[PDB]
Amino acid sequence: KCPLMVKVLDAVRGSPAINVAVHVFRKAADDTWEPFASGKTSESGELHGLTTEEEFVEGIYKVEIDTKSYWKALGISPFHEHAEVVFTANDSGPRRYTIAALLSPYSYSTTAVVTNP
Amino acid sequence: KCPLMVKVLDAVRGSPAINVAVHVFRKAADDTWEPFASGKTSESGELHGLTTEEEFVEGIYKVEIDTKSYWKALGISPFHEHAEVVFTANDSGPRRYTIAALLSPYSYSTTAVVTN
Amino acid sequence: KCPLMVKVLDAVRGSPAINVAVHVFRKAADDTWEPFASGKTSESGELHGLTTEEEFVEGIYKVEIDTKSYWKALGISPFHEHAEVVFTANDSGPRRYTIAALLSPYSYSTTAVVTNP
Amino acid sequence: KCPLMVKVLDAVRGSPAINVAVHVFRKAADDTWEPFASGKTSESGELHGLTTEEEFVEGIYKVEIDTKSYWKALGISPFHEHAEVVFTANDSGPRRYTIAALLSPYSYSTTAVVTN
Ligand SMILES: COc1cc(/C=C/C(=O)/C=C(O)/C=C/c2ccc(O)c(OC)c2)ccc1O
Ligand SMILES: COc1cc(/C=C/C(=O)O)ccc1O
Ligand SMILES: COc1cc(/C=C\C(=O)O)ccc1O
Ligand SMILES: COc1cc(/C=C\C(=O)O)ccc1O
Ligand code: NA
Ligand code: NA
Repeated sequence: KCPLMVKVLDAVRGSPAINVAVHVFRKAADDTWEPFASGKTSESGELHGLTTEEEFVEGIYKVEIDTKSYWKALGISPFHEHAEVVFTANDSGPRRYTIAALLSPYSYSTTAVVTNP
Repeated sequence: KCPLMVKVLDAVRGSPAINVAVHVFRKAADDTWEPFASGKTSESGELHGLTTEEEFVEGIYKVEIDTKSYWKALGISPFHEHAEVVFTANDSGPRRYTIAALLSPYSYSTTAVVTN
Repeated sequence: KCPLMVKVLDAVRGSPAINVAVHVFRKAADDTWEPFASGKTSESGELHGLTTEEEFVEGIYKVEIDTKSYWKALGISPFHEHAEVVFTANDSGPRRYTIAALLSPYSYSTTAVVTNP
Repeated sequence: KCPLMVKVLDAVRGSPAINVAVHVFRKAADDTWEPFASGKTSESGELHGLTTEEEFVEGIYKVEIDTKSYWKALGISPFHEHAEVVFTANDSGPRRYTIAALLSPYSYSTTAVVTN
């Protein structure tokens, strides 16, 4: 909940994007993506509880949002396979990260809100 | 064609937004919006030929894009009455402005590309 | 708080946009913009308490965010005079509206989240 | 130049994002990313000539834009390592794709324009 949150919105319906799968990976020493955490957005479009302050160490993380399944379920054939962000976390000490994504069938926009606990 | 261009994209269909009405206004000394230029986007989502260098002086301009009519034509319920973009232009003299807009039914994004 | 909320984020700093002025207008019978409510975003980038369920009737509303003052205070000369959205509210009965804006010096993006109470 | 174009804009400076590195990969049968094409954006923020119709077959493609290096060159601390854009292309045969990206230090937006 605390250190990594994901929020997903639907720009076609003006709503949270509900029950969207989110997969988080962390780059290992051998430069491969290791599975780190995953979950589904709630009825508010939010995903909390992915990790903890102890587990969320320095690293390069990928957050991969399964936008394709979301659109397909609504009868839309979308462009992207997913929406993903890749970022270095906690380089200058622990921070809280909110990754927000705004979804359309042929477009997405993502931002990060980073705060110091 | 040169000093002020508008380009509109459709984020739902992954295409230019074609036949979108665009009106441009300039702020008058009494803070009312005076009609300045208008047009409809082409098949490429672009609208050129709005003004000339001589006519486009420093001032506050409003570009109003009729997004509601566009979505209604597609049978999609939209949130906004329109998308407008208000900016100060040609202080520091003439400049070249492209106002781009990316449209979704319940969201839009606009950016300005100001080049040479 | 309930029926109309505004949230503003800074895409340059990855932060809420704090202490941003927001002015709300409602179109009168004579097609003029009448002042409806105003406020400032908090340290979380949020503005609650603008109106109430009784006051927020059907109408065409404008939300005008003073982005120019925000950027100027940070030493940036931005493009826009403001970021504004214009929308019809409560056409099909009362709804809750969240207007979110994401700000950059030469760009902004706005979305609406509309829910049924 | 024809089937796959990339265009990158800078939302902070209101300009094309120039000299941005772009790498394109195609997903291999073993789910690894195989190098496909690359280049740097021009003075107009555009990158043409990546592939040809014959080479650009249906598959899953990744366009990876090195946004971090771009912001570092400007002395601005960025959030993302890069901006990547993953999509399935030429099922239903060849198509024309423009991948556009709008960059800020802590945000980006991408849209696809798929025309005739
Ligand atoms: C219109 O522009 C966009 C808006 C959004 C919405 C993002 C969103 O809801 C963000 C959030 O809900 C996160 C907000 C936030 C604000 C201040 C804080 O100090 C904080 O950490 C404690 C968190 C997402 C994508 C967009 O393109
Ligand atoms: C990808 O996000 C965006 C793209 C554009 C398109 C600009 C152009 O085609 O020149 C405009 C606004 C956006 O938010
Ligand atoms: C939605 O706005 C329009 C779009 C088009 C182009 C293609 C189409 O028919 O969708 C033509 C006229 C329109 O008014
Ligand atoms: C930030 O990336 C670049 C931008 C430019 C163009 C103009 C400038 O100097 O800012 C040139 C080389 C770069 O690597
Ligand atoms: Na460090
Ligand atoms: Na009604």
